[PDB]
Amino acid sequence: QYPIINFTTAGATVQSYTNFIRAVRGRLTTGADVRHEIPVLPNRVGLPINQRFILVELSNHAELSVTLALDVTNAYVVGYRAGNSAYFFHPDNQEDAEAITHLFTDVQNRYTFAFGGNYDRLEQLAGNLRENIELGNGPLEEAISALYYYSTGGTQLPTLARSFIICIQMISEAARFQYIEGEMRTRIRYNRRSAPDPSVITLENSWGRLSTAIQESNQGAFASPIQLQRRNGSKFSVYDVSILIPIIALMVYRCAPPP
Repeated sequence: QYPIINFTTAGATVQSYTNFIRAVRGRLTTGADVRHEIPVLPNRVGLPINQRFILVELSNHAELSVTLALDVTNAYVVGYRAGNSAYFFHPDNQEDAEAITHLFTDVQNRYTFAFGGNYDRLEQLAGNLRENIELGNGPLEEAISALYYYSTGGTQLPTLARSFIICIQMISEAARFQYIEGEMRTRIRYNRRSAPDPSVITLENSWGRLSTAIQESNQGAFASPIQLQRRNGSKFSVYDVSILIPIIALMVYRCAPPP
């Protein structure tokens, strides 16, 4: 009963990717929570299990499909299904462990990885940092194949980890940040793969802090500035929500909105 959004790398265009990310955002957020023009994801607290997840079905030119499961509270990729097998990252707590039992319930083989799904752990396993992992339609095409072939032993663990890193940034991070979506649109428009620059990396790393700063702000004004980086690595100071309206598409729930 969880909603499914389809995307294929096969003949992907700027428009088809834009449609996809728009659809993902639409299934992640209700209209219930919008602050300083920026939507907030559902609060985890009291969220019914039947509303907890969305499914992203990825297809490629190789005629292979995988289904990613995303947690609506944070857009986090919690696991995936390929054919007869499902794989889940090590859950943070008992609540999350119970929650994932509601996913891919008719799958023949269920596995939980002994490792968590955060970038730190995935980069360790991949043997490469995000700054050195190329993104684009080509990488995503290849990532879908790598995820598909894992269960049969065709995909090594570093390649699997790399492939998760690709999927997470091109789907979850693009959903969170219009800026990151824009960066992916550009890669697709010119069919040119490239690793994410410091502006992308620092946004990814700052999503929680940015969400909290916006939600705890005084009429939009931050108590403490947040430092980001430009494409060339130079520092950019954020003092206010206003500058982030074109940049951030969705926030994680951090506090209640003030009256």
